[PDB]
Amino acid sequence: QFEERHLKFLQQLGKGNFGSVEMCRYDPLQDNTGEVVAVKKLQHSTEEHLRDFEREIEILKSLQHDNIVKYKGVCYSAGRRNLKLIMEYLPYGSLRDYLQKHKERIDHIKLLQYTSQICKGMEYLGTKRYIHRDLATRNILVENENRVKIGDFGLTKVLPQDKEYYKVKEPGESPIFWYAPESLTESKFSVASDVWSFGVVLYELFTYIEKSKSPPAEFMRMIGNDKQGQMIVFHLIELLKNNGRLPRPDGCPDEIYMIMTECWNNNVNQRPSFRDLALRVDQIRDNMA
Ligand SMILES: N#CC[C@H](C1CCCC1)n1cc(-c2nc(Nc3ccc(C4CCNCC4)cc3)nc3[nH]ccc23)cn1
Repeated sequence: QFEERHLKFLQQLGKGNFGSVEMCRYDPLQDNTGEVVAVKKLQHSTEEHLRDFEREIEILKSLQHDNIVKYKGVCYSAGRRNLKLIMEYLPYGSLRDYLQKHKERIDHIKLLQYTSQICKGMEYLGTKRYIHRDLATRNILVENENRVKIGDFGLTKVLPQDKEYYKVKEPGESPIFWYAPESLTESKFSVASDVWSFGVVLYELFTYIEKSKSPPAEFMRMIGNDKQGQMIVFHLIELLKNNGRLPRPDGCPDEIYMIMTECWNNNVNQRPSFRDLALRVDQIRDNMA
């Protein structure tokens, strides 16, 4: 519905592994009346990458929720190459950088607001039987001081109807420090692995993205910085299956840390649901207020 002719490049907004996102201005009248949108593009167009990008586009088109980034349209050439996804432009960027540059104005009540918003978005994803597979603060965008949104779905898969997990291993490497143990060992991805990752997101939020306190830093100072290559993953595996966990972040109440640890249960069936998480987080936020 968008013609590439009229898309005017302004700057680059974010760079991931198979594509990137540009701030551009859709201005068909050529008078700077058009609106500023975000455009996700591909860095290499294989047909594997093209088919997965199309599946992701149709996934995002099927979503509507106040904590999901808004699909706007598609744009292409010549042909059916150069595929580009148009989305609403969120002007405060990723939650990672926003929180790392405003750490002195975001108290625990606002972090709990963000947390409950993420949980509502994730539950909405689950009702459609989608597995996000990449829940992290770098993948959360900020609409304003009171609203955040899940903003990338490049790894999201739909569950088959007879099973509740999804087995997939991608080429290249993976954000293994957000991954549940069953996703490192058997490549199984489900709602419960998304709950593990959300526990990690909670940890991130309450570290305020301190650089020494990142999950990679903490995990590889727990296993030793001498490990390299595949062995890293291996050691991580055993560390997690001996109940080694990320430490409680500085200033984080024990109620929150216990939510985190309950989402890091090794038994994949003893993890909380996103609705139970939203309930507990809302009750804590109400006790603080
Ligand atoms: N999730 C997610 C990650 C995703 C990556 C791209 C490919 C995969 C990972 N990624 C999505 C956006 C993005 N950013 C905005 N706003 C916005 C963004 C950045 C700034 C910076 C602030 C400081 N100064 C320089 C600009 C300001 C405003 N809006 C958006 N809509 C849809 C996406 C999107 C950016 N990276």
